[PDB]
Amino acid sequence: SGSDFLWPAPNEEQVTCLKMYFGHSSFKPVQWKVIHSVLEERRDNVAVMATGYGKSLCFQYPPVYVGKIGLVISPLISLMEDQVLQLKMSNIPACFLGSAQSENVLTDIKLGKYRIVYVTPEYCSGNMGLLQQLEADIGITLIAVDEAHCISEWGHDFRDSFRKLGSLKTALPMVPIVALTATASSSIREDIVRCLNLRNPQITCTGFDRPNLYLEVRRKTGNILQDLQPFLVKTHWEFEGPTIIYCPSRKMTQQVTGELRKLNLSCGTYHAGMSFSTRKDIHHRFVRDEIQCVIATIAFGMGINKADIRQVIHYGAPKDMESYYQEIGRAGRDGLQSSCHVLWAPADINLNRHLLTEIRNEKFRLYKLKMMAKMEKYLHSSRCRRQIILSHFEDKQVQKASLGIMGTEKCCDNCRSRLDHC
Ligand SMILES: *CCS(=O)(=O)Nc1ccc2[nH]c(=O)n(CCC(=O)N[C@H]3CCN(C(=O)Cc4ccc(C)cc4F)C[C@H]3C(=O)N[C@H](CC3CCCCC3)C(=O)NC)c2c1
Ligand SMILES: [Zn+2]
Repeated sequence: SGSDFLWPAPNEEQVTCLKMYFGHSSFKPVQWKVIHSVLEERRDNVAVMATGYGKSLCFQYPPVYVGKIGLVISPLISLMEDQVLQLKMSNIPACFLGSAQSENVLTDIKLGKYRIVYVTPEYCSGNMGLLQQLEADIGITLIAVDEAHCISEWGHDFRDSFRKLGSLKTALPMVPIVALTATASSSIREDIVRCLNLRNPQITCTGFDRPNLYLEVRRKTGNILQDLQPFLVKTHWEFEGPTIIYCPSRKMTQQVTGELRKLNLSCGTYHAGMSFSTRKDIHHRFVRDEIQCVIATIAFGMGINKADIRQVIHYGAPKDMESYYQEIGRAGRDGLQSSCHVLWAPADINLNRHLLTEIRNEKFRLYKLKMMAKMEKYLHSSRCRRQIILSHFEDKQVQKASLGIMGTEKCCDNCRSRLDHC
């Protein structure tokens, strides 16, 4: 909560604002990433949130914190009016601006008395000069475009009223745009970036429970082949399916690869010491199944994009929950059943607090120590693995919306253990 597991850390005024105006004790990680990128980098965002829950804070918090104006563009009239009501209940001045609004409300908006102004895309397109005046006189913290996938002619819910939003960025090039959508289509996402003319946006995709990922944590034996043989099938050996093994160091990547090659397994390594071309080559041979297993040290699994990854193994404790989340999310993109196993020991590199002693920035040292503790608590836990992840990353509505995976044999090792004999 507060500033605990977030870097850069929210400052005390930011936490106070969150408590006082939104009634929350913590930012979720994606919410902080959006908010911070807006406040400090003035950066465009595309935020895909699978359920739609949790997006409001991303565009409401920044203008409230800095005391300026946020514009929210949406076609969902009744929901916008609802949100205006809720804001005013929290002492946040907000209004829904349209043609029928009085010149006194318009003057109040020009005077900066409203933190959050909701408009339809049609009104917005008809009143660009007003928006520019608000930017010149007060400063627009961000423009939020909800239902942003509606700008795409390739999607099923295109609205003509969204086309003209392409001019926001040319009329207001310094104002960040936060485009929000629930649609998990990569091409719709690219279309949003293109049609809104966003500039190097931060792109985030969150809000999933990933029902086809089975989660398990096992202790290491200390013998690499003894540890990995359960993931192999014999008669010669091979992996059960395409596999990524994440290792915390290049030395361990080389050790693991050497051991697996003793069994003539088709492997490739993948780390930052390689040329961009060499890593592309390994990625391509993995995609076409010339290699069955990639052993990698690259953070987040960046660049390992393959539809049918059936197994992810973390060989050693992961670095922290954010890297773990990104790295196992690489699995099972085709929707078929996959498994994500961590093999760990308390002596693992990513749990060695002595490696943090020399950090000079006190706030960063605390962040790294908190992230180690949180990772270790996950690995040692008896609780549902998926519930731990969703509680850390998602707000409570997302967790409650999850249906049909948690508590079943397909969810995780701890859920399985609570169904079997205990
Ligand atoms: C959502 C985009 S999409 O168009 O639907 N396509 C998609 C689907 C699946 C993917 N797997 C991937 O590796 N990638 C590429 C990178 C991502 O977009 N990663 C996303 C989605 C996958 N993911 C998870 O499933 C994590 C996960 C694991 C276990 C459970 C129980 C739930 C769960 F969600 C990871 C996720 C991701 O890494 N998100 C990044 C942003 C967050 C990082 C952590 C801190 C908060 C922000 C991100 O968007 N990075 C670019 C896809 C693509
Ligand atoms: Zn579970």
